[PDB]
Amino acid sequence: VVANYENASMAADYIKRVSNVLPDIGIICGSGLGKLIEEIEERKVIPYINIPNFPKTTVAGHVGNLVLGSVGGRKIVAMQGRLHMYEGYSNQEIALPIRVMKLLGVRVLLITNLAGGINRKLKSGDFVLIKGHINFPGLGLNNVLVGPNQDEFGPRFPDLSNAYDRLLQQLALKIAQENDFQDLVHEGVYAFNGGPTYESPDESNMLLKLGCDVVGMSTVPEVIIACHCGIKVLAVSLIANNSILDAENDVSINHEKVLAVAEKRADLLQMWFKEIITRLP
Amino acid sequence: VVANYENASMAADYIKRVSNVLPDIGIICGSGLGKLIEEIEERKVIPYINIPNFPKTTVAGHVGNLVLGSVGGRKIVAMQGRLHMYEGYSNQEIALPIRVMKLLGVRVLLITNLAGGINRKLKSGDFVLIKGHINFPGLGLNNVLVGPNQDEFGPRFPDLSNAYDRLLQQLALKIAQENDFQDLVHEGVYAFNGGPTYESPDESNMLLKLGCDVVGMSTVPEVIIACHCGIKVLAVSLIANNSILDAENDVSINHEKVLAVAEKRADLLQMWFKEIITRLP
Amino acid sequence: VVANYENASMAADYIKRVSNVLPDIGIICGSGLGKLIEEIEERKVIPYINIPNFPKTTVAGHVGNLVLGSVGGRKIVAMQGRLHMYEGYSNQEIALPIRVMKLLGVRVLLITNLAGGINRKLKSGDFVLIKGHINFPGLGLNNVLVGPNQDEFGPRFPDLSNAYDRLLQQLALKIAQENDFQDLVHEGVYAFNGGPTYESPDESNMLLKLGCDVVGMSTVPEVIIACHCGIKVLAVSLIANNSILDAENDVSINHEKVLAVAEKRADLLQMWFKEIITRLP
Repeated sequence: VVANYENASMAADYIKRVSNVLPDIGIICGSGLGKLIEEIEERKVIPYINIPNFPKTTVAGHVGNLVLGSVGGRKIVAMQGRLHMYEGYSNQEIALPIRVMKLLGVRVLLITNLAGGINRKLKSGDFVLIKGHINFPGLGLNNVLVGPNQDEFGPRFPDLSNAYDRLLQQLALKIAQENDFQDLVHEGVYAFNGGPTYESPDESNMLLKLGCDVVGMSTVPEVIIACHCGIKVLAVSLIANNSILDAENDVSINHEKVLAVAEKRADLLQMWFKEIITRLP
Repeated sequence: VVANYENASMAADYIKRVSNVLPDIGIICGSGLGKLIEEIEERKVIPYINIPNFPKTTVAGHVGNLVLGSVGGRKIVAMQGRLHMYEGYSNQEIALPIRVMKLLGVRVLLITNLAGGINRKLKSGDFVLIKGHINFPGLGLNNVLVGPNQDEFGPRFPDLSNAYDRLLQQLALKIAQENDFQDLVHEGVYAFNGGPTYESPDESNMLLKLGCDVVGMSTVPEVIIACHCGIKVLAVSLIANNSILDAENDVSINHEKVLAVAEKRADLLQMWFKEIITRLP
Repeated sequence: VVANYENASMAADYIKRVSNVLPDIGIICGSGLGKLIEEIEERKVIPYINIPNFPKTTVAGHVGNLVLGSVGGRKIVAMQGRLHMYEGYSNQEIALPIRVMKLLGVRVLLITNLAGGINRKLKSGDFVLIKGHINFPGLGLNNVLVGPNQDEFGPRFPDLSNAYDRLLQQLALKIAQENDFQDLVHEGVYAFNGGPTYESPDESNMLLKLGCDVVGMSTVPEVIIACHCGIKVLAVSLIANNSILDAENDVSINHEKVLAVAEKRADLLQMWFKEIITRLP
């Protein structure tokens, strides 16, 4: 199924008929970072399998729902169960849910992920406000926009220089300062490793040379689809480890360690994103 | 349809039957840089849709013709409407028209494109004679030659060290000197960004570190197919902007700005390529 | 055909029924480096075309057999005819034979390849014990593990920090010292160029900047599948040329030159790998 105007329209029509919510904010949350979704008020849960044209997710399994409702007095739509390109989903499957958000009225998209630290200032449990990216898939002919352009959504050749909104980064930092956790908050450049293997020790060393601050396996595809259709983005990485220190000390990384860092920071991140939503212009 | 010997032969047979021209030079022109094609003498226009085994181009639309005739006393074939990999065309679709040129008798291929400047010496409106490349798709398993080798055209493992003919570069520069525009002409290394998003500010900074002079979304696939089958190549980039300066000043780039630079340099480039064709050994 | 537990099991069942050998060591040999396979004792040759679910290899042609038997008193299985990703084989086709090795009982995989030298210490005819890698396909969304995870074989997110076993590297070097050829043996980082074009001169210069010691078109996919399912790996490159020196002197490389270096070192490499097999813990 192509992520075109007609197919996105049919999905949006279904959602409007069952939910009654017209959202202007969308959220996509990293693994272990989804508690805010469970606290959406007056919520409507819409399984992906019930939505016309949504991608089939039964091979990977686990949860896959759109959740609409209110947070901090604002109307939101959340993806509960994220689609990642290392799972084998196509460009069209990743793009369709973001283009549905656009047709529903979304103007701002808030994203979190788990990532490895490259910059030597970064420690496990730190946050990074993403200010730019290095898209290895895109340089290598696997950009999320390879294919015919869908002209109703945006231009053939997008400019990404303002993909990460500067005022949203400033608001996130201001809230951290108000609650005395600004010592955990950095800014940086995100390298997209297609995955699903963690970056090797020698890949980490290369990324240091190339000016990358953090590395992960998500986020950039959704940012590009959002920027193409005019949705503003804030993206925040939670640092699971420093891959450069681990390489120098011969220390390993695993998904269990990543999820334990997520559990340690989950409540703080939930409160931070609730306040960002409340305060958005 | 595979870009094999039998399929290329059937296309070549059709073209010979309708055009009567046996070309020894081929041309592929960048967007806004195609006026020379309209001035081919005693011309025969052959739509792609009429040629056996040529790729289907109706989803993208717009023009798609082969044009044969004479320029400066030499017999040429031009592609009018270029196939780009960011549109979703396969390796086989890109390769077939170049292999048809080979079977028609083409010995030299002349190429122009629009590109972004990385080297700090480069300004909008400058030209770059390409002397080498960094092929991010090829390093990343998206080389145009991935697939079975077509042995009638060339070897399993080509060497690209002489892909950009040195004497053709020297002739192009000599003509610029004769007409007092050599101050616009540089040489450099071309980075292939698969596209269709412009290189991000942080990607531009990375390319500076890695020794790239210019960046664009075309040219390298055709160069590789030509080199594989023994066709000599001259490739020239027209610089639309300096991406490093734009990153330092927070200035944007768009396709409209690119096309306006093309219009400013179109007549000079047309005259330059007509004289190169006339003077080729 | 997916490289899943049921499909690998059916292939393993066939092999057990015809061969009677339960191997604990697997070998994959580079082009021109396969003489050791012909000297396996009490050998059973099983063509790929006869094994349920093995990939079809008739388009490329040439040899394709599994060979089981004894070397130096140990039970081994060899791939005779290697599957390379530049030929167009999918992730699933590359992975299935390694996962069959796992189900047959393989605990150690020994690999050789031909490569180009980047580090200035490396000369034609030298050997490099691989200690890490830079996987350009994997960074660019063409990792061999892209797709659903096969949970019976390994985790969704593997760590590659110990993919190249340190004690196997030490044993290989010790044997070289015992036979007075340690002056030919180096260690280094392997860059995976998807291929099939040799790295361009400007690509070689980039790899020097990024800390790569050698470059080739194989090995990394098999290493990743082996590491995912818990098989230890030793990987050795034979250096065909120094690509940096060749770029500085404008000297070409071709497959004929590569095969002549292979012939010069074939007997030494055969004897070295026979002794490694004999001495493995």
